[PDB]
Amino acid sequence: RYSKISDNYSSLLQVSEALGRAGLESSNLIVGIDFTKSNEWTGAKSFNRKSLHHLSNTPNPYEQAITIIGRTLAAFDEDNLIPCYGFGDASTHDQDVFSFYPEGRFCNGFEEVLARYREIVPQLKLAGPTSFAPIIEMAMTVVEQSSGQYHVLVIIADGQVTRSVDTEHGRLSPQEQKTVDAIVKASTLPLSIVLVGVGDGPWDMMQEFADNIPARAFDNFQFVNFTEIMSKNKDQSRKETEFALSALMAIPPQYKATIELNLLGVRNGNIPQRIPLPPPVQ
Ligand SMILES: [Mg+2]
Ligand code: NA
Repeated sequence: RYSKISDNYSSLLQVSEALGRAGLESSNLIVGIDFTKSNEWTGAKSFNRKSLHHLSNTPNPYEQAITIIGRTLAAFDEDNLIPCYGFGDASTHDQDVFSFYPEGRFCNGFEEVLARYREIVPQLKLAGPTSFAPIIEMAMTVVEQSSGQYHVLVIIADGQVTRSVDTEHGRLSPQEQKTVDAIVKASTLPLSIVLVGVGDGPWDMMQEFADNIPARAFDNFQFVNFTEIMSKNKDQSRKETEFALSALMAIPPQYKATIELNLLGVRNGNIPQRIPLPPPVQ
């Protein structure tokens, strides 16, 4: 389906204009970046045996995904600010996020997200394990503090939520429990969540995990496999629009749902205030 749609989109500008015609209006963007140690080896097949966070003259998958998403959504972001957080490094493990800048100051445009990402990366100690509860909870706080303005949270990660050793017997890990609880609680706010998978994964159990999230007032969550889309045999500019559309085409209907449910522009009043850690850098 997304392939069939993207065949007719030759540029990200075309995608942006389509999002607008589909009803997307003022829209804010939050970015969360996975700094787990697994990034060192999840590029075995997908990134020529280099770390997914490897910095060079060519953009790694994080930089690629940020660029495509940022360029597609830039026109809708009236103040051009992008709250950006890391998680999964040694300073946060699966418990916290850190802000890209001290005092939680937001990036000014996706270009600054990219620049600051490159500044931060070599200074980090990569760790784990993997939970998306802290980053989703951070996004909830930002939405609440904005007085209910519509946000899209884009999480870019190289693995599924950490599973229980006893997953085969139907048991959930604390990471899974908290992450699912956060996705559900997030649906009480005007917030859309996009989990972008980069690297080798594996990702086969992710879309099953997504399918089994408890029923919510609106479908506020999607998984998109960047690796799989980019590994396809077609034009790069077409793979890029297919990724953009796969990630974002569901955003305008979700936005419309936040209006229908009257979530837009109001405070929920029951959102714990998560505090981001400072960036663990010089
Ligand atoms: Mg990982
Ligand atoms: Na904004």
